[PDB]
Amino acid sequence: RGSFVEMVDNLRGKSGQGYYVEMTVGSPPQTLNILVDTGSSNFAVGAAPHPFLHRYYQRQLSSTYRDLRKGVYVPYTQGAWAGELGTDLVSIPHGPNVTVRANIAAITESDKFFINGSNWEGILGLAYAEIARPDDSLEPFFDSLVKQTHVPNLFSLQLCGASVGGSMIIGGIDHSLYTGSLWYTPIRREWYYEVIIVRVEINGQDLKMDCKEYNYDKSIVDSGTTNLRLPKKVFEAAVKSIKAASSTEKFPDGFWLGEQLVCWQAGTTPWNIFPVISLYLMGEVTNQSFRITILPQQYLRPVETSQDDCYKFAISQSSTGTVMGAVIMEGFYVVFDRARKRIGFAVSACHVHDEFRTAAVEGPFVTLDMEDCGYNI
Ligand SMILES: [Cl-]
Repeated sequence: RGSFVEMVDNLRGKSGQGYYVEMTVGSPPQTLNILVDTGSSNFAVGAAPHPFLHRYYQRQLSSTYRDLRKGVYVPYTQGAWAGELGTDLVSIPHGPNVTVRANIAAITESDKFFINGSNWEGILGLAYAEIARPDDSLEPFFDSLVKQTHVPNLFSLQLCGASVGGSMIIGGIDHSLYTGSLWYTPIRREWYYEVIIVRVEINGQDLKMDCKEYNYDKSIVDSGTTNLRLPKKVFEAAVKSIKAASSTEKFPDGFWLGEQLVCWQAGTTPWNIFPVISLYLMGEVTNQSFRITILPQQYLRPVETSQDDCYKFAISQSSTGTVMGAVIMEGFYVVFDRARKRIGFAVSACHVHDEFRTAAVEGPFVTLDMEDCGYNI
C-alpha cells in the first residue's frame, strides 16, 4: 500500500468504449459513471432519460444545485450534445478526499454521444479552459479542484487494456503503477495536452518524414479517443511501413483502413507477425528526446463465435493532427504534470504484452532543431 492506494483500480470500462470513474454529484448523493477525457474540458452528465443510460442526474432532487441560466452545446469528432449549465457539489469517492462546487452541464438531448453498453453516463473533460464550451470563462473541473482545495495540480492515468480497468491518481504519482523511469515531454501550450513528436519508427525503421508532418496541425494526448490517429501523409507512410514489416502475412486493404476485421482461432494470434511502433517525443533538455514504443497488443484491438478472436487495426487517419489515444496510453503510466507543464511516460505495470516483447520508454536520444516541429497558427 502506497499513500495513494485508495485510488488504485478506480477505473473501469469496456474495450474501445472508454474508461470511466465514479463521481458523486449533489445532495443527497447521486453517483454516476463518468468517462475520463483528457481531450476536452467540460464536465457534463446525462440529466434526462435515454435508452442507453441506466441512470442520470436528477437536478430537482439535489438541494445544492444552482442553475446558471445558460445553455451549452458541445460538438465532438462526430457526437454532439446539448444541455443546461449549473453548479453542484462534486466528489470522487475513489479519488481525492475533498468536495468541490464545480460547473456541470446537464445533458438533456444528444446525438451519437452515449454508447450502448459502455456503462458511462457523463464525461469529465480534464483539459484546459481554452477549449471549454461555451467559452474559456467556464472553469473546468480540475481547475476548480485545484483552486478550492490543497490537491496538487497533477493527475496520472494507468489505462489497462484487454472488461478493462485502470487507475486515475489525483494529486500525485503511485509508484506501483509503473516500472523503470518516468520520461517527460513539455506541454507545448495549455489547451489540449499538446506535445511534440520528433521521430517515428516502425520496428526500428525511421519513417523519415519532416517532423512538421507528425504535428500538423497539432499532436495531443487524449484518453477519450480509442485510436492512434495520424495526419493523412503520416498515416499513409506508416501503413506502407507496417505492411512491409508484416510481409509474411497478407491482409486485405480494408483491414488497414479499419473497415475489415481479421479473426484468429482462440489464442493463436501471431503477435510476432506485426511490428512495434515508436514515437520519439521532445524532452526537457535542449536537443534531447526520448521514445515510447508500443506493441501490436496495443494497436490491434480485440472486438468481442467465442472460439474466434477478431481484431480491428486501431491506427487511423486524422485531419486534425496526431491523437495519442488509448492505443498509446494503454502501454504506459502517463503523468499529467500540470504544475510543471509536462507529461510523463513510463512502462505500465499492467500493459498487455507477451513473453518476447514489452512496451518501452527509452532515452535519451539526440534530436536537433526540435523547435521547428510545431505548427504555428
Ligand atoms: Cl486526497
